[PDB]
Amino acid sequence: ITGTSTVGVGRGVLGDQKNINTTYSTYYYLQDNTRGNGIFTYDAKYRTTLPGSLWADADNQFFASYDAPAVDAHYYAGVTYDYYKNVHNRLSYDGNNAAIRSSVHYSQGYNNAFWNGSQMVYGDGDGQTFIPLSGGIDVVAHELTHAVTDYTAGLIYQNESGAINEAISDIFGTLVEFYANKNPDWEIGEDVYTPGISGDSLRSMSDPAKYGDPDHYSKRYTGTQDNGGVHINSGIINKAAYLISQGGTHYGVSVVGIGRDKLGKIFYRALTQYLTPTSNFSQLRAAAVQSATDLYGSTSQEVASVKQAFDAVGVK
Ligand SMILES: N[C@@H](CCCC[NH3+])C(=O)O
Ligand SMILES: [Ca+2]
Ligand SMILES: [Ca+2]
Ligand SMILES: [Ca+2]
Ligand SMILES: [Ca+2]
Ligand SMILES: [Kr]
Ligand SMILES: [Kr]
Ligand SMILES: [Kr]
Ligand SMILES: [Kr]
Ligand SMILES: [Kr]
Ligand SMILES: [Kr]
Ligand SMILES: [Kr]
Ligand SMILES: [Kr]
Ligand SMILES: [Zn+2]
Repeated sequence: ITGTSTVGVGRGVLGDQKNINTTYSTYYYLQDNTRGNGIFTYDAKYRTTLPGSLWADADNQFFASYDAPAVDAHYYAGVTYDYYKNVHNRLSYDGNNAAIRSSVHYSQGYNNAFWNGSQMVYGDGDGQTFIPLSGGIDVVAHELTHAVTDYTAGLIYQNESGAINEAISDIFGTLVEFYANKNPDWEIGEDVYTPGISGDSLRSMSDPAKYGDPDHYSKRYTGTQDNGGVHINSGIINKAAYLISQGGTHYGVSVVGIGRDKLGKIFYRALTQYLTPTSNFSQLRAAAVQSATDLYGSTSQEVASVKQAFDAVGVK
């Protein structure tokens, strides 16, 4: 909508207060004009017609419980935009500041979130498996990273290329969580998953096996459910990325950690310059090795650690 840029205030899903960029024209809208072509947040009103209505509020205060998922979808899309711009010189998901659109209150008791090819969509959860999923910054950034992948490598969402697609979203979802630096970790979705259970998450990058996901190529799922295991076999790549950053010894193979920033640079370069729609795990290893070589040199510690990490998870 055409209007003047304003700053509202509200509370997110977890009860934290934050300021949000809004737009005023009779109503205050969740329309952030400060980032690219805009960040826009919509109300799906418990239905599945998308995007729904651009979020309108009478007084620029967003403290109602119904407001909370919108506040966080809006705010964390902003954080994610800032991450890609400041850390990777990427302007929104298409690199040309495409508008970022999100819808909240999708369906009823919907225990998921997704990128639908055009926008982000967040369920409210059923209150037992999930609370509203935009409450997790790693979730928001995971979903927006699917948009980045779709505009860059274009990894096909099945089998090994799909597992890489998923892992890329977990990796950068996690790196955005560290960037915002509010109790960050190497777990996925812990802030919105099972409110009645402390200390768990949907997936773990540090130990995928904790939730039954493979941490080695020899343990890969080869069946047909979950598009050939895209959320399952992602654990193999998530573990490799974790090892590259943090180091460790895994099935007897020791990896020297090189830290999160370099992990991010190596994988962002692989994603945008080397991976293709059909890339498999072996081809990811090659892309990561060549990316690290480009950035740090063929005899660098960084290249050695990438190789160690993929060795550790049995890839090549
Ligand atoms: N996002 C993952 C986990 C969601 C679990 C929903 N109960 C998937 O779609 O497989
Ligand atoms: Ca209000
Ligand atoms: Ca956290
Ligand atoms: Ca996390
Ligand atoms: Ca929990
Ligand atoms: Kr703001
Ligand atoms: Kr944007
Ligand atoms: Kr949209
Ligand atoms: Kr982005
Ligand atoms: Kr996620
Ligand atoms: Kr939760
Ligand atoms: Kr497994
Ligand atoms: Kr795999
Ligand atoms: Zn995903």
